[PDB]
Amino acid sequence: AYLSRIQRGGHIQPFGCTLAVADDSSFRLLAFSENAADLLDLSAPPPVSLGADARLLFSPSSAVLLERAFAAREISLLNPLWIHSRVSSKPFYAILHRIDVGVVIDLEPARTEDPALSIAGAVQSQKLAVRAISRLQALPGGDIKLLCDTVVEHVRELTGYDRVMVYRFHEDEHGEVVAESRRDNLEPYLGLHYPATDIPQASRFLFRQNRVRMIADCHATPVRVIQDPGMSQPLCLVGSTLRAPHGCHAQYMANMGSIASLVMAVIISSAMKLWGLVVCHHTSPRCIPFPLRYACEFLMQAFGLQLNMELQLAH
Ligand SMILES: *[C@H](C)[C@H]1/C(=C/c2[nH]c(/C=C3N=C(/C=C4\NC(=O)C(C=C)=C4C)C(C)=C\3CCC(=O)O)c(CCC(=O)O)c2C)NC(=O)[C@@H]1C
Repeated sequence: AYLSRIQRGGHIQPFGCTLAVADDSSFRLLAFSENAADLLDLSAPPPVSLGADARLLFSPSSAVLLERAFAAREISLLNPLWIHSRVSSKPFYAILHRIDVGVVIDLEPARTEDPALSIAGAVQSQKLAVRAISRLQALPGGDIKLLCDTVVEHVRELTGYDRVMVYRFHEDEHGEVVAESRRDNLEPYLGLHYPATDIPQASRFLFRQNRVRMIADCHATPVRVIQDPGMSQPLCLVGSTLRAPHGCHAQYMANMGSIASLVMAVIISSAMKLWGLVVCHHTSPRCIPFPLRYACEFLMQAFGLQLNMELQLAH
């Protein structure tokens, strides 16, 4: 059951919306989350319709960015786009990736400043991460616990999550919280052990390709994807920033009091291995912007390399 449900579960989180777009320069809509028109401020077919031109959802200037982005040799290099809904001029980060049927566009509301205040957030993010990487590189060697303690302190500073932990997989695949930074009125999870089966093999496997996963609100009602009747299976959402969590895990989050989460792979060699996760929790809803998630992502690559070095060294 799990892998196909996670890969093609037909649902996204309601803080954003998702389009699937033809990859042939027509920009025809192949699919859209049912909330797309509402989130785009779009109350003779409606602009959010199967086969309609996705470019006509956005300002004319936005459309020109989508064309370059789709035409580029490597789509991820322009992520995220800064674009505007046609009618309302509502701004979004657009994150684009390719799948079997076309291009998936994840649309995350940006919180409206001027573009220079917008640039300052993104700038400070990328530099906050290089700073955290160099603070890790400044650490004396042969001390993994100190490396882990430092990562959680920086990640908490960056993200503002109530709780940030390093979760290490033991050989038998059960996990242990081996480092923790949290606001001091929260019960610590540091030193707690959790069964292997809390994180199915499918979830652990997917973290190799999908290194960063954010859930805004475990209680939010997952949003259905409307798709072309010609598509023979549910849209591949495995790479979506907005993919809705499996119902079991949504309930696990609510039982744990983690209303919001940010979870990130710790990758090493062995032959690349998932050694652990950096797990972030919030006791209320939270969805930090993409550029800050991108920052953590390259911090976690950096963390992974230093960690692997310190390992393959006892080895
Ligand atoms: C449901 C019957 C079973 C189940 C399924 C399940 N679990 C996940 C994913 C995760 N589980 C996590 C567990 C923890 N989070 C913590 O903070 C701690 C401990 C302090 C644990 C042990 C984590 C992390 C994940 C990753 C989630 C993420 O944010 O990506 C999934 C996959 C959900 C998805 O949609 O990707 C599933 C199906 N969990 C259970 O407890 C029961 C047995």
